[PDB]
Amino acid sequence: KFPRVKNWEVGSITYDTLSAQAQQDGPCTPRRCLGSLVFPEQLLSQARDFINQYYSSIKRSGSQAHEQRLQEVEAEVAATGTYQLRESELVFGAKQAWRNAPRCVGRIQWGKLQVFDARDCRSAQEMFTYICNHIKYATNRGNLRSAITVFPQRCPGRGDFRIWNSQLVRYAGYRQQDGSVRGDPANVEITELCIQHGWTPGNGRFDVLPLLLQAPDEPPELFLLPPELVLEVPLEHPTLEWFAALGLRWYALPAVSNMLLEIGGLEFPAAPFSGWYMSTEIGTRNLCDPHRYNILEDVAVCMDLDTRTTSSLWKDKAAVEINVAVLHSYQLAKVTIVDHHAATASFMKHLENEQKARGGCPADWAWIVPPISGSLTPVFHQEMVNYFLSPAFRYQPDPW
Amino acid sequence: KFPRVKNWEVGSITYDTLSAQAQQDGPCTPRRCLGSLVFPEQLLSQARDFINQYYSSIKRSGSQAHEQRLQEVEAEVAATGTYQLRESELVFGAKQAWRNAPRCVGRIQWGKLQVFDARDCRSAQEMFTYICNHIKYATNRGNLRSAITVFPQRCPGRGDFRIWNSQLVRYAGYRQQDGSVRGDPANVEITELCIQHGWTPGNGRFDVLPLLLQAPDEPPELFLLPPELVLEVPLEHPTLEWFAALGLRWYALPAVSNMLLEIGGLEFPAAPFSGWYMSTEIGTRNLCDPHRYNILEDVAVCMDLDTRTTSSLWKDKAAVEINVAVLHSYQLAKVTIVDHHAATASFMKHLENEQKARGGCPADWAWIVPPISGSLTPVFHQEMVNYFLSPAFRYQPDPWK
Ligand code: HEM
Ligand code: HEM
Ligand SMILES: O=c1[nH]c2cc(Cl)ccc2o1
Ligand SMILES: O=c1[nH]c2cc(Cl)ccc2o1
Ligand SMILES: [Zn+2]
Repeated sequence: KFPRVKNWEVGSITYDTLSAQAQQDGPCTPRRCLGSLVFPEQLLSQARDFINQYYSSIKRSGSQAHEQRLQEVEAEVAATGTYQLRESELVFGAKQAWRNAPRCVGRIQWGKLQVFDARDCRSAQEMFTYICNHIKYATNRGNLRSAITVFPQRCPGRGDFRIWNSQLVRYAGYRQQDGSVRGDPANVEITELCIQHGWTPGNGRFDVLPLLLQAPDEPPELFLLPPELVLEVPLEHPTLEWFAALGLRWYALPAVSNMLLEIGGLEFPAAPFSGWYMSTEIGTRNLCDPHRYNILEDVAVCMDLDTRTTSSLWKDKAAVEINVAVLHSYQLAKVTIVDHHAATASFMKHLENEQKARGGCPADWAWIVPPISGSLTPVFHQEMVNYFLSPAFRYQPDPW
Repeated sequence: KFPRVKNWEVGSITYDTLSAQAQQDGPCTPRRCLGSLVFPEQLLSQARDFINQYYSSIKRSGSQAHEQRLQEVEAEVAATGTYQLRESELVFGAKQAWRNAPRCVGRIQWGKLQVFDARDCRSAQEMFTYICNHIKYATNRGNLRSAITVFPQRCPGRGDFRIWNSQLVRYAGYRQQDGSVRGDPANVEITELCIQHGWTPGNGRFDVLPLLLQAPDEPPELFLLPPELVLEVPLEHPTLEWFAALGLRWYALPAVSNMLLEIGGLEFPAAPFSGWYMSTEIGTRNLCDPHRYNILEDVAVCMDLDTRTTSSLWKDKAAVEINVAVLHSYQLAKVTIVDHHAATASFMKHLENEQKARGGCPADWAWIVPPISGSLTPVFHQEMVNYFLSPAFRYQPDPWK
């Protein structure tokens, strides 16, 4: 009945009683595990549950106000086929959507999320204004603050609001003529689209891409992000003087803008959220991934390492220094940053907090474990249970 | 219908059609994934399936010989409740078991495995002779060779054969009087059990544990492995001259001996197998895990690193150097070893070969990806499907419980 979860490092044991209530169903079956894979009555049933979650959170479950709310939403659905949330409910939902994200190692700060109600957004122009205000509040001159901006929900009888970009700030990727790619190869598709929509492209490796904001039943409009608002950090190493001369850099604000927020059967196709970076995400993944910037060999060559064979561990050595550079650079530039050790350690605390709160915590082991030095972090030795709880952040198909 | 598996580095795509033939159920349900957790009529069915696999492997499927074999096993089971495997079947079975091990990144070598038939073993003393011969063959003076020794199967009318030790070679763990442990903390239980059974221990950090072998319905007997049979490697660093002075070492032969072998419904509780080490297992797991030798901090301090803050990545630096020392030490000592980069690269080839052969390959992502530099290896960016295929190696409860 209750999955036994053990920590092998310490030997501590707990039981996940929260998974037995997973609203949705995962891809795994008793026949095979696919955990490593990246990817009106029904509405009323999801709505009732959410409202119940809300009233339970303010210790008012079963009250008259609780019953009224349940009845009021059931009435809106019968009359309009859908319903609207109250400000306090959206705030509550958005927070839970983060708390329930299984692949996020930074959930310890879930409760201090700042939600911005942008359900009154009239068009692409206003949408752009909202995104700019979000970036300003979030960046905060380098002292990053977690936040999310919720745009008008999906509704029958019109299209939805959508931010074509995968993140508010992304570097362009130009298909160089010879097969190669200058800039970020992961952004090749979105870059070519920005160009198709009348954008004058650049020729650099770190060109900040414009935003392709789509309004309901309207073609995507192009908007350029004011340079003074997109904070960036020049990369340098504390002892490798030549590093700075590599011209590497990275933006300060990580902000996913292509995921769908779901709250009580309601879907918000546009709701950009952001926090702060964990060193590995930049130094190891974005900079060292073979299908990304792939700078590992270049740096190793500059470190004068024996790259003639794998046994020397030049890749491991190079990656470490690259990560050191990112941490050193971000701290020097007074920009919020967190190393994988501190991050994973805080997540272990989040697990303890959650076990006492709900009796479990949905977590995807594969994503919680950092890309480098896995077994060196406390989460590696921690067994985890993965399941889908609502509210939640979901992946959605590209608008094109 | 069939699970779509994708590689995010290259962009390639395949569909696991073999998972549909998974013989047994795992712990995951559509409600929640548990892949991160470490842990008569049916007999005939499993046996028939195995015989079909064997005859299909030698291109004799549906032949008189095949049909006769199936009849034999049915007759034997109906008469005794079990059956005798033919020599060639045991060989084929053991190989498949390795082939089907989801948590093994070294399966590219599944076909090259020496098999010792010890089904004639009648005592612990004899069980010891078999083991020593295995170690000698497998060790091969440094040029390690994959091998397995299959002891008498589980049957009605008597107890099972067991090897209480989790590996043929492991270091003792002595609980000091201050909460600390001298030696391998992971071996405190097995160490104490050997002592309780009459063995007077040493007091070092690297004491090879005596073998606790058990014959059917008999108490375990102590057996000391001859030092000349246990090949060890002294650890040193190519540049860090002070590393050698740490007096650290490790054995050459990794040999699991607490697992059960399952072939066509038959269970072999004692079937020790071995291969060779992948550097990270020793450098990262055995020496750096906080619950093992935990030398990470001492090494960092010796490296004169700044252990004050975590942002300096002192842990990461020390781990890399400890791994380099293991690779350097084994290469110098002429003892077979492979780094995580070469091992993972070879496993990517295994996936391809298996995609052509059986149309898929069960793999536990969490175990395949090395304990360090995960994203730097080719397997990290590869989707995998985990499931149970027989023949297979299975975990089993400790004989003293
Ligand atoms: C406090 C700073 C935060 C840190 C350090 C952090 C870190 C991470 C990391 C490391 C991942 C995995 C990314 C990858 O390897 O691809 C992730 C995923 C995720 N995080 Fe957080 N996060 C933070 C804040 C937030 C906030 C404010 C939200 C939402 C309100 C959030 C929502 C998510 C979601 C939905 C995912 C899945 C994204 C995906 O798989 O594409 N995170 N986060
Ligand atoms: C040829 C050299 C070999 C290498 C480098 C290799 C490497 C590995 C590694 C790294 C693990 C995971 C250990 C851990 O993380 O705790 C593993 C597990 C395993 N290997 Fe291989 N292996 C080899 C040979 C073999 C052979 C010869 C067999 C069987 C005939 C085998 C059967 C298995 C099984 C069943 C497991 C799972 C063990 C467990 O769950 O505790 N391996 N191997
Ligand atoms: O390292 C990080 N921090 C992050 C914050 C968000 Cl919202 C998403 C991904 C992240 O990866
Ligand atoms: O690194 C390794 N090599 C191994 C060989 C066997 Cl048989 C088991 C575990 C191993 O871990
Ligand atoms: Zn699963």
